Formats: sequence, C-alpha cells, structure tokens
Amino acid sequence: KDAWEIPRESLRLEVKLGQGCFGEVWMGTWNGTTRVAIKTLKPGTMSPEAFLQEAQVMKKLRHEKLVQLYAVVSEEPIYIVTEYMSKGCLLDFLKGEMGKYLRLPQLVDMAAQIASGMAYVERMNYVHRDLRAANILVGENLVCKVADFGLFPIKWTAPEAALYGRFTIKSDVWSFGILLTELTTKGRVPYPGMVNREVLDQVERGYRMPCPPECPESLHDLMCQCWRKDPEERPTFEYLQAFLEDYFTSTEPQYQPGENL
Ligand SMILES: CC(C)(C)c1cc(NC(=O)Nc2cccc3ccccc23)n(-c2cccc(N)c2)n1
Ligand SMILES: CC(C)(C)c1cc(NC(=O)Nc2cccc3ccccc23)n(-c2cccc(N)c2)n1
Repeated sequence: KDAWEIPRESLRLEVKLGQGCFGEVWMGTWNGTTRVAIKTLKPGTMSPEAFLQEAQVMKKLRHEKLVQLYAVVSEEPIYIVTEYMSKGCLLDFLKGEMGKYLRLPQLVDMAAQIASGMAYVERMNYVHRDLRAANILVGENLVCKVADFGLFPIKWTAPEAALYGRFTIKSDVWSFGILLTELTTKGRVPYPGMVNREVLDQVERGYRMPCPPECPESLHDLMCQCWRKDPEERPTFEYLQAFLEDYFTSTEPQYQPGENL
C-alpha cells in the first residue's frame, strides 16, 4: 500500500451528510481536529475496484479550486476522505437563506474560481462531463471548488455531447455557460417551463436563454459565447477565467448594485 493509506480508527464519522444507494457521505474528523468529508461504499452495489477508481483520479488532480483528496482506506470497509467544504453544494447554497444576499460581484467571483478550477482541468487534458451548480462545493469566505457527486443533465450538456457523445473540454464550456445562468438566477433550473425534449429541440434550432433580469448584457454575451454551435468557436477556460477576474474593471466598471443583482 501507498502514501494515502490511513488506519480506520484515525477517523470519526460524526454527522451523516447524504445518502444515495451506492453509499454515504459523512462529515468527520481525521486524526486530531481535522474536519473531513468521508465517502462510503454500500457493500454489494459496485466493484471495490470501481469505487476506488474515484480516488485513483483524485490523486492525479491537485489544484486549489478542485476538492482535494486527503486519505484512502482500501480494504472493506473502504473510505475516500477529502477536505471538508463547510457550506455544502453550490446549488443548495444559491437557493437557501444565503442565496438572497449574493449580488453580482460575489457571483462573478464565484464563476471566476470555477473557471480557474476548470482552467486546470483544461491544462491537464481532462474532461468533466457534468459541470453544473450541483457539483460545485462551497467553503468559508465563498470559496468554490469543482467536484463530482457521481450521479440525465441534458439541460446542462452541449448538443454534440447529448446527441453524439462528443464530450470534451468544449462541452464543459457549454455547461459553464449554463452554470452562469444558475448563478445569476440564484440556482433556478435552466430553460424554465421546458421539458428535456423541448429543450433538446429548441436549442438545435438556435434557441439560447435570454438575458436574466438585472444581469448585464455583457455577461449574457459570455454565456452566448459558451453556447456556440461549433464547439471550436467556444472560448477557453483561461479566457473565461481572466474575463471574469477582470470583470468590474475592463467590462462593467460602471456597475451599480440592484435589487437581486
Ligand atoms: C448521493 C451522495 C453522493 C451520497 C450525496 C451526498 C450528498 N450531500 C453531500 O455530500 N453534502 C455535503 C458534502 C460535503 C460537505 C457538506 C457540508 C455541508 C452540508 C452538506 C455537505 N449529496 C447531495 C445531496 C443533496 C444535494 C446535493 N447537491 C448533493 N449526495
Ligand atoms: C474531476 C474532479 C473534479 C477532480 C473529481 C472529483 C471527484 N470526486 C469527488 O468529487 N468526490 C466527492 C464528491 C463530493 C463529496 C465527497 C465526499 C467525500 C469523498 C469524495 C467526495 N471526481 C470523481 C472521479 C471519478 C468518479 C467520481 N464519481 C468522481 N472527480
């Protein structure tokens, strides 16, 4: 065994956080005083090999804005242990009590962190496949990090990805565009009123969501750039990041606080 492997009694599973039928996720403590999130396998549901294929991927991906692997126990019972992101998922964070105080400058900063996480994925030649607010984790002081809860999200998926299976970093770009509409509507589901097949049909014909209320036209323009038909036309995460980091100087220097944004 290797560097990640830790003894089982060095963990304390304190609070149940979530359960699917492939296992559980707990908030916990590792050795002394180290808050951790601990993921569990429900025995019988998937291959011990296949469950630990997740931490096999997280060992090779290290960056400030992707959730970080801490430890691995690799005989049953097995556990994957990461840093604790204390405020939960970005979708819940936008919708809940705390979603009503977020204004355009906190939201654009959030998008810039995620672009940064995604710029690193982009430089690593990796592909997310499921970039959306449900898979972004939030910590203290509005820190965001890219994650994957490992669950059909046609509403967040590019036409070439949904129809023909061509998932690339260019399809994660399209979803980032969709993630942007999530931030600007406080977590609302994209294409309001529309069902999957009506979405898949309207979009092929050239439909793209309109500027959300109070959101600046220049930010809708970036979503629209992320939603080009031709995957290669779509911008780079290095571009998306720098454009969001620089936003209130280069692009909307006369921005003024509103009711929701
Ligand atoms: C199905 C599966 C993978 C066991 C699961 C687990 C969770 N929930 C979480 O993992 N929640 C949390 C993870 C990490 C830190 C958290 C901090 C505070 C509250 C929840 C957290 N899930 C979840 C539940 C509800 C919404 C979202 N976005 C994710 N889903
Ligand atoms: C590409 C990237 C963003 C570095 C990533 C991260 C993960 N894994 C996770 O995010 N796992 C977890 C998500 C949410 C809560 C967790 C709590 C404890 C342990 C892992 C968690 N990934 C992953 C890889 C392979 C399979 C699965 N399901 C997930 N991928």
